[PDB]
Amino acid sequence: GFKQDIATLRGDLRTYAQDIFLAFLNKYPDEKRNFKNYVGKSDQELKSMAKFGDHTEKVFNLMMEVADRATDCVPLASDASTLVQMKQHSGLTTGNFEKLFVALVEYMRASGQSFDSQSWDRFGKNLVSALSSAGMK
Ligand code: HEM
Repeated sequence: GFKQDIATLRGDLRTYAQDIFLAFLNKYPDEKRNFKNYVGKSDQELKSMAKFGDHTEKVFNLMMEVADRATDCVPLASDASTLVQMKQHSGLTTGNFEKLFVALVEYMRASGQSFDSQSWDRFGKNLVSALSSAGMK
């Protein structure tokens, strides 16, 4: 289930983080605007850069922490507060996060692994809920 999916993702964090990030950017190329150092590069070019892996790994690790602390796929308000206060997400609306988890679920379902895609859907929705309640437009 959801908790084993955290263990599975964390088992190959750097790998999963990139392939999911790429799935997200390729599904929503309009989101790539937010990542100006990644514009104009293919999936392989990005993977070959050390900063791409470094950054995705950092993000995805925090995403797993938030998931691991979530109750029944409901993230802590104080974990949602952090993501809203982040000086990097300054812009960004709950739309962006919503889009992400669509790509995340779609990835898991296409993966072939026994991900509990439903729980990650439910987690993405409950986070998008917590983000607004934490002051995200
Ligand atoms: C759980 C979901 C998310 C987590 C945990 C998360 C986490 C983080 C973290 C930790 C950073 C800091 C990067 C660094 O210092 O290297 C960051 C930066 C950033 N995040 Fe997120 N993020 C999430 C969702 C999103 C979404 C949906 C977007 C929008 C598409 C986004 C866009 C960014 C951007 C633009 C930065 C700036 C990083 C940079 O330019 O170096 N994030 N994120």
